Amino acid sequence: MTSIHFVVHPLPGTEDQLNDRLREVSEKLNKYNLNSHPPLNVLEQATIKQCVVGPNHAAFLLEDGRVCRIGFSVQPDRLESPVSLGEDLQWWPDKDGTKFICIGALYSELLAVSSKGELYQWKWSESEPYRNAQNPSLHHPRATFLGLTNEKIVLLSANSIRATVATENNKVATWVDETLSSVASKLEHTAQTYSELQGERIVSLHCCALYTCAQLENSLYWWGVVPCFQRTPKKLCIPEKTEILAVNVDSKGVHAVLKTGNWVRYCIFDLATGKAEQENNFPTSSIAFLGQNERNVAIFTAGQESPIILRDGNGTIYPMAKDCMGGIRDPDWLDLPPISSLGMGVHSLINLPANSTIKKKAAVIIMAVEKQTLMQHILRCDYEACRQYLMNLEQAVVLEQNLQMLQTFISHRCDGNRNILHACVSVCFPTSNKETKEEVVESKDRKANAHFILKLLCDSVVLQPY
Repeated sequence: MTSIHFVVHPLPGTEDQLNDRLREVSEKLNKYNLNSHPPLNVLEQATIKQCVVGPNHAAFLLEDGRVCRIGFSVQPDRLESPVSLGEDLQWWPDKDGTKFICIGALYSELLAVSSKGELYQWKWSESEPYRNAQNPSLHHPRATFLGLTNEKIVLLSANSIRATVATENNKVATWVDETLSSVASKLEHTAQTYSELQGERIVSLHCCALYTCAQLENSLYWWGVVPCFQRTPKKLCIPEKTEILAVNVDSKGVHAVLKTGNWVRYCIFDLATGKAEQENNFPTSSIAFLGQNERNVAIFTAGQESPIILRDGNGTIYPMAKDCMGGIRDPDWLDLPPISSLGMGVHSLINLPANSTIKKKAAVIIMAVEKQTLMQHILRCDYEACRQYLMNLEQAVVLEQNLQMLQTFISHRCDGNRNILHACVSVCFPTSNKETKEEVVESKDRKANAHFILKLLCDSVVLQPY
């Protein structure tokens, strides 16, 4: 099971401010252990594939094919939880019984792609998605113009202003928000398979207001207005025999994570030279960043002007900050379970009084945080809860039941690739010389309980083989 948490951050801001938002959040999971609000409790047992923010609504795609959306409000308590939701959640008016494969967003409307490859339009102000009474498979009024009424869509990327798709037939197509229709005549293009993209499949798409990049099986290509029209896809100067782990875009250019044999480096690419304008090594081990499943690597970003969230091969938020040379600071750990999926979006704050210290913009971030129940008891120093869990896991071993639950717990990680015993040890750390001079859980009991927990874990027949 997972839990959904909401985070808000003014823009522009800083990486360590953001890390402190995550830190602030990370406290609550181990101090309050509060019950989740009803409106989204239905999603705790659900599996979430993708999460997104439109200008006034969140929306979620489930692995079971269902989609839903919900309007949101920022709490004045941090216009100064920072977020409050309505109790009315809207499930997709699926009168066809057709499941969805991915979703995306534009300023006027939600976007969705069905498993049939059909394109759906649903304006945020509408109670139902668009349907053509004269064409039951046409769920987007401009799909005819794009040729997409006869082309199965298989990938989408869309952020406020621009939307780009790949068809199963490798044809690219691109459209823009309705308010841009007066300039769209020079920005949009129908379903076309560019010769520069022939020879590789589009593996993912990275859209923004000015341009889109396509990530292909062994190369990167991009087109649109430069960060002035790159009219046809342009190849980037990718080094040979290298594997590309993830990619994303902003007004600054392209950001991507490159492997090279056992090495990993973080890279900013410039579309003018087509080469990397900066590379940095990480201060940690590279293998630690690659984790247990490399495919988990990502680079979530808010959009334009954005904060960044790297993710490791286990699902950790990697706690980046620049150093004062412009390299990478050591990882200022955050003590978090892995994030199964994460939504981001940019929100206007013109709703504020004009005197405000918080700026006219913030990011809204939506986190499907995973529930590591026994890891939380260790971190909470709840000695009795840890003991009870071990007693139940002991019964589980004797009864030969929920054995996968035990293996899953043993395989749990939080950030920095710390297993349970690293978590115990970190908890046992001293915090002041006043404590040694003198020599929610109180600090005195915190150390005592942590040491008793460490001893208990070292003693338990549950853990002995591990």
